[PDB]
Amino acid sequence: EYVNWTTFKANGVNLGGWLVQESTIDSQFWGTYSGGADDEWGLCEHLGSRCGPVLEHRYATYITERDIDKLASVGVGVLRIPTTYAAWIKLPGSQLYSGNQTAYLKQIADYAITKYGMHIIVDVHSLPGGTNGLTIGEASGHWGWYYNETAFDYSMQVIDAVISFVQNSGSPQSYTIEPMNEPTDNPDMSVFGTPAALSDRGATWVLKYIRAVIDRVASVNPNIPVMFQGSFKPEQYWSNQLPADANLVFDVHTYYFERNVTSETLPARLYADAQSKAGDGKFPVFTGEWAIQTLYQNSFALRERNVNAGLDAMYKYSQGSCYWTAKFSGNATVNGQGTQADYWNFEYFIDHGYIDLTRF
Ligand SMILES: *[C@@H]1O[C@H](CO)[C@@H](O)[C@H](O)[C@H]1NC(C)=O
Ligand SMILES: *[C@@H]1O[C@H](CO)[C@@H](O)[C@H](O)[C@H]1NC(C)=O
Ligand SMILES: *[C@@H]1O[C@H](CO)[C@@H](O)[C@H](O)[C@H]1NC(C)=O
Ligand SMILES: *[C@@H]1O[C@H](CO)[C@@H](O)[C@H](O)[C@H]1NC(C)=O
Ligand SMILES: *[C@@H]1O[C@H](CO)[C@@H](O)[C@H](O)[C@H]1NC(C)=O
Repeated sequence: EYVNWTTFKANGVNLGGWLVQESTIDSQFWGTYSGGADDEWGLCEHLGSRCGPVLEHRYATYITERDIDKLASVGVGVLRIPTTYAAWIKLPGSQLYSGNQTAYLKQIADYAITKYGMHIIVDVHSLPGGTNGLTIGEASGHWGWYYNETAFDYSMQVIDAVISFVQNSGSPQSYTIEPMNEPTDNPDMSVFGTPAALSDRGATWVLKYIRAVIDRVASVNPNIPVMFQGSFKPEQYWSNQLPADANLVFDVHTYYFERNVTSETLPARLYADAQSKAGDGKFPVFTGEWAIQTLYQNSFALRERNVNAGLDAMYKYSQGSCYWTAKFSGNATVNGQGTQADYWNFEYFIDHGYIDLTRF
């Protein structure tokens, strides 16, 4: 059956650091191969002709079917899989690597679908020209996507390629298409993650894009849902700019590592945030990214209580959540106990008995 996000709910993880590279998720990989760069773009340019071979090895090893087995053993029902635009098109001028990403995407997705019945969110994290000035949007310092007709044309070709992948998957009812991630045009980094990170001028271009995508997907298969990561606005900001019959679910992201909160007081914040992001009911809401690290006083002991309290909150007020991220080994210190790898690594929660998603 095709998924209807006004009734469907699921709990799962992101597969971060696998087909999109980021410095924080694997400290050992980034130290060895980045050459000092802070984005995937610069890591790849630094490696030159060796970029492909290195990344192809990572695609084959960082996430495998054994990792999927471990996720299923606790009842994970949804995988959010970030990809770069370079997995889908070969953009002239780009320093991101265009290789066999979709071959690994299919092997892993087919397995999670066939063996365990999981749903797959295919996330196009970056778009040609850059959507947010950050590595995840294309490259550090790139905001060239906005108002750029050439970049717009290439972006729709990206979506055409995702549509075909879903249509020829053998199970198109298993996929949700997410055509962008965290678009922002505000250069002040202290306002990232907040509504002011996207101007109204930039929002008109985002709306142009998301309506073009809604129409293009529906023209091929009106049953494939579209997931709109509407930057850091509330769903109510977008809901009256879109026809009610769009097959549309909103993806909101909720983090706490730069907010004045402690591990002790985190559950109150998790419940408040899920309540305020529940939306107006014209379209449903999914919490596609979250994590339990707080800015202050991080506590090993409270990890089990806090991750389970987040799962509770996002399932009660919304359609569920995907943790960031499945596997994480970055060793940056945090305030209080430990490093980020003690709080962003979903595998540790599974391995130490914190997770039983069948209780929902
Ligand atoms: C999803 O369910 C809602 C509520 O019944 C309905 O209005 C909507 O048309 C359904 N989606 C599709 C694609 O039929
Ligand atoms: C973090 O991990 C990297 C990779 O193993 C290592 O080179 C570095 O020394 C570590 N940093 C700290 C502060 O432990
Ligand atoms: C990518 O996949 C194709 C199709 O199997 C294969 O022929 C090619 O050698 C692969 N390239 C790399 C770099 O693995
Ligand atoms: C427009 O987008 C293209 C495609 O990525 C990019 O190469 C170019 O630099 C962009 N132009 C501007 C002015 O940002
Ligand atoms: C964070 O909050 C605590 C109490 O909630 C307050 O004492 C502290 O000053 C705040 N931090 C900053 C930087 O204002």
